[PDB]
Amino acid sequence: KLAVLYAEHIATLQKRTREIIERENLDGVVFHSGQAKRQFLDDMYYPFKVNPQFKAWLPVIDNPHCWIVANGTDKPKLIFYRPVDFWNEYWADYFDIELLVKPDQVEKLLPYDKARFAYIGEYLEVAQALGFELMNPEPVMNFYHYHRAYKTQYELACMREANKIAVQGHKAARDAFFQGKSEFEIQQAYLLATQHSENDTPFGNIVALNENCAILHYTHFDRVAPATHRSFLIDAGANFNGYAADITRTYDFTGEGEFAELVATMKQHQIALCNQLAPGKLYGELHLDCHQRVAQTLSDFNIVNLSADEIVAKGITSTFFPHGLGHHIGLQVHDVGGFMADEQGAFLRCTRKIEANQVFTIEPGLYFIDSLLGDLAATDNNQHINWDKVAELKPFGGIRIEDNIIVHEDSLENMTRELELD
Amino acid sequence: NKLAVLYAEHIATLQKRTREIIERENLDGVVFHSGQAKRQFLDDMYYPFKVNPQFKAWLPVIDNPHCWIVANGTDKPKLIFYRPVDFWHPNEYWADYFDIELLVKPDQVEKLLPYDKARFAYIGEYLEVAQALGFELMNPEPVMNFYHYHRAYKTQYELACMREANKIAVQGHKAARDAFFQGKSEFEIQQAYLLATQHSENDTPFGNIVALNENCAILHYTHFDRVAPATHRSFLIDAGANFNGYAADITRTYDFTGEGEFAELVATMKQHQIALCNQLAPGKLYGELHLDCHQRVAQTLSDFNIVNLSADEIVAKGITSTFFPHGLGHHIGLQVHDVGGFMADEQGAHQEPPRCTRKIEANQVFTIEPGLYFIDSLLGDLAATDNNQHINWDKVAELKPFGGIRIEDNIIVHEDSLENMTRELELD
Ligand SMILES: CC(C)NP(=O)(O)NC(C)C
Ligand SMILES: CC(C)NP(=O)(O)NC(C)C
Ligand SMILES: [Ba+2]
Ligand SMILES: [Ba+2]
Ligand SMILES: [Ba+2]
Ligand SMILES: [Mn+2]
Ligand SMILES: [Mn+2]
Ligand SMILES: [Mn+2]
Ligand SMILES: [Mn+2]
Ligand SMILES: [Mn+2]
Ligand SMILES: [Mn+2]
Ligand SMILES: [Mn+2]
Repeated sequence: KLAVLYAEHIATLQKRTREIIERENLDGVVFHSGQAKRQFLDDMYYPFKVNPQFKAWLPVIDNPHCWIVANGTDKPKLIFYRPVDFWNEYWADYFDIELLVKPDQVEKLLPYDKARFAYIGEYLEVAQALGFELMNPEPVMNFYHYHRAYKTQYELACMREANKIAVQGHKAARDAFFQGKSEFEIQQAYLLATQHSENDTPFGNIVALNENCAILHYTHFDRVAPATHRSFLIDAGANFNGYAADITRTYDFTGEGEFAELVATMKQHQIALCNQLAPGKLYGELHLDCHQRVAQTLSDFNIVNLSADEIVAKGITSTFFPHGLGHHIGLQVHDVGGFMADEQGAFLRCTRKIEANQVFTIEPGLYFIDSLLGDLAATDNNQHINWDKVAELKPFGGIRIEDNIIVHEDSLENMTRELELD
Repeated sequence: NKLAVLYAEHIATLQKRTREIIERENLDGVVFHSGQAKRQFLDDMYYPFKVNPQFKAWLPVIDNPHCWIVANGTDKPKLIFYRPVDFWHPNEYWADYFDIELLVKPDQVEKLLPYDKARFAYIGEYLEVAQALGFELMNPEPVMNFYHYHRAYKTQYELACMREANKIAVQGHKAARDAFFQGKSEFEIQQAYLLATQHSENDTPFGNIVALNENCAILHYTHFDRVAPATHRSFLIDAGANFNGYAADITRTYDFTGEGEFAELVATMKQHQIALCNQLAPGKLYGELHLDCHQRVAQTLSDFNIVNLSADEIVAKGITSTFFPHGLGHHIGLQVHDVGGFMADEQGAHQEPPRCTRKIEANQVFTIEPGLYFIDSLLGDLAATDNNQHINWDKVAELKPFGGIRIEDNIIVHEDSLENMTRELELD
């Protein structure tokens, strides 16, 4: 039951609010869910995306014009938008709820003296019209983002659920790929098994076949299946109550050959890497180990004619693994706080020290990218590359294997692999 | 006939329109900004991109931010085409109608624009960006009004594009209707539709309305139930399709068993709808058809004995608006609810109502969407007035579980004939 954990979640957020509003001499904090954005010269709207700082309090992620007023001592106030034009859950009990019928009528529900209420939201003009003066003050943002990195038990439960949903999608997509479906059909299967509409996914799914696996930010879906099937890379997640999953699997169509061997080797490394998560360990250290294991893979597979250490030393591994090893995840897919050393807020996304109750992705990759390979060929590192072998693996695109892992004090919970996603 | 051939005449037409408006407004030229990607608050995700309708009026490029068209109508239009270069990430028929220049980063655009921007109209959303570039004429009304007025007269290219949008949507509607009769859920029916049209959700020109039972009475229903209802009674689906920036906008209503009072109601509305389609004609005000719809809705109410009055009495007492609360339809094209539908002249003067009021002409494209609904709120208001006595509330109660009815086609008006794109593609 989520309701039991949720009670503790509110209590934690109230505690956090109490601390920062005392420290920064405020009366309260006002969290603005957001608004509907209208398309230029049109009467159509973009899909609504809630303020992360709003939904941090409660699973209301599809409602604009909502407001939260909290001071950490009284019950948080919730202004809940609810129009009446002809066109009650467990969390409700924890707020004093006021219903709003028209957004411009919010002004009589907010504090008369807004001088010392920090407005937390996107809409600065609306805030100033209402009478707010302090908007998104850095000390306050920094403080919340720092503590967003420690997930309450409520949040962990939500994140286990989002993972479980995503893992059903990933399996359906995997099966669809082995049946030789198009990227577009694979995506439909993924949406169907997760019961997600496209604007429900926490990010735009990456569903790639063959050469497209090397396109790191690939977003399209081919409606036409490839003449031959070689490789498949799916990076997709899911939402539960505002919390995200973010999972990548890569597959060889045949299960035999050098690329299939490459994939399984990357998988052992990625599991090894996961298991190095531990309290009191700088995340950056794992990112260094990943370049080393990637160096060793390139050497072992005779993609590069050097020892693993020499590949690292000559700066060759960045050509094949050009992004960070991972990141915090939670309410945002690339979650906040991943750079902060303290509450004050003093390439690689996470450098912060690992601790209990933090949640991570571990996503080593190995790609054969056109422009990066062209750069290397121009350097003195030309002599060392096995160009014949790059040509061989090129048609398969690349590889990424990505899990979501919760760190505990004396254990790790790899959510994705504990769900038996191979 | 083929799109490539028709497009040549489309460009020539846009050039001619540009020449007249810049000459009249004393401009040097017009600049269409496709738009930009919008970042989510405190995040590094983006909203889905939506192109400036005035930009895609020129060419079928709808997924590309940071593009600019510089037109004056005499020289070939200059296209500034965004094409970034990084490891993370133009040869079709329309390309050689533009003087094209590639832009590898958005902040490098100042170079490619006119050095003196004083008499160039900026047509776009990003006012402050455009000001910083030096533009000072932001979306000038005389120019907006003028382009939006002529948007009502589709070129042959645009007509062909809209026939393809309609073709694709009709596929979706057939898959959806089949899915309905198999007792599927709203969410599974929407999936069938997206499959048949090969559209991602953000490709549809609007958010699909896929409603079962009482949900059919929620005009702006947007959710997709994951759970099939225990009893299937009714289905209403309002859904379109994009082709090259042009929209289709189709609605069908179905009864599950195809027998009974609600099923006969659908059949009756269908016949009214078809009769209203054939009322489109050059010279007629679209208002004249809107009033006929109300007459016909009043006639349905009278015949089915939902209201105990003659059709004419029902209209006089203003009762039909309880059951048909919206407009008969609207222009359609680049925008779903297309521009120019209220304008009486190029100066943007308002044709007064008795949405769309403008005098109908050849080459314009309309929706026709009569509907009849049983809406709690509106029936509640009806129960408060001195028209209480005239309503059969028992029959209303029996029909309420079916939600409502809408039937919507996209029709082209020709000088001598009408072209119902939707019924031509065999969607009954
Ligand atoms: C959310 C996902 C699609 N992006 P990522 O954080 O897994 N970055 C990858 C491209 C390395
Ligand atoms: C475009 C669609 C979603 N709505 P509509 O203009 O076809 N009809 C109205 C009455 C809902
Ligand atoms: Ba070997
Ligand atoms: Ba070997
Ligand atoms: Ba060593
Ligand atoms: Mn105080
Ligand atoms: Mn005070
Ligand atoms: Mn990912
Ligand atoms: Mn990730
Ligand atoms: Mn001609
Ligand atoms: Mn419609
Ligand atoms: Mn319509």
